[PDB]
Amino acid sequence: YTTLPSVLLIGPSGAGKTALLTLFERGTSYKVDLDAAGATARKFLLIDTPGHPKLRGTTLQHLLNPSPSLTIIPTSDPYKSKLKAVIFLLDAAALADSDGDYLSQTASYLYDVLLSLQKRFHSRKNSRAPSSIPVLIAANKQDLFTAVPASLVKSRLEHELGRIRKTRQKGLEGWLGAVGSKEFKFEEMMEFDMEVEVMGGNVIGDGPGAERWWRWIGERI
Ligand SMILES: Nc1nc2c(ncn2[C@@H]2O[C@H](COP(=O)(O)OP(=O)(O)O)[C@@H](O)[C@H]2O)c(=O)[nH]1
Ligand SMILES: [Mg+2]
Repeated sequence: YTTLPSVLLIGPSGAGKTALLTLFERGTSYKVDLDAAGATARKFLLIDTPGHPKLRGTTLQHLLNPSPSLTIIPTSDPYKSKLKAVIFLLDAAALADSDGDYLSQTASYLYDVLLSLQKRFHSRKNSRAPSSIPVLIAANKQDLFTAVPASLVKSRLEHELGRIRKTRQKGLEGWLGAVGSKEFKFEEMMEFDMEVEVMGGNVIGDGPGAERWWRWIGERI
């Protein structure tokens, strides 16, 4: 038996991953309840991950795979769920700190995500191209006055991820984005049939909300 396609919700500790699920829901294998909001209207599953670094590997593995399917346990009888998209959630308020530490740890996680998918696109011992799996970079907590707006978030990540691929090539496959690219932009990931877009929103409090996110996603699965 099979289930609705699922969207991998990944991001660092404290982004609001666990928070967003409940909203989604309230409207290693994975143990999701196939209930109401995803079922009744959203026709896909939102799959939560752990935030800690020690645990990122399992999340990353799914991303290497040319045709990723997730094994889910509803609330015995195991299912498979076609991985069709990814939501990269981060705390946009914590990003604002002058020290620049949040951006660094966060851009590192984000790097491996896009590069994993990048390897997955190239990797073809099966001769056909692998299916497009878009990543949505969701800048959460837009209700806080101190939260960084989505357009800055977009720009800040590119500069760090570009900084990352630069510092590593100076290690004289691990190169994110195009090989001839002079400065990094998410738009150049289109060359590997992966769509990456930064979008702001919030789960609790007063602001943009989360439906724009889901609308992006549902428009893409
Ligand atoms: N201000 C604000 N706080 C949020 C929002 N979403 C989540 N949080 C809080 O930020 C923290 C993030 O925690 P959590 O959901 O456990 O994130 P996780 O570590 O990634 O699983 C929690 O205390 C949430 O209550 C939001 O939209 N706005
Ligand atoms: Mg959590």
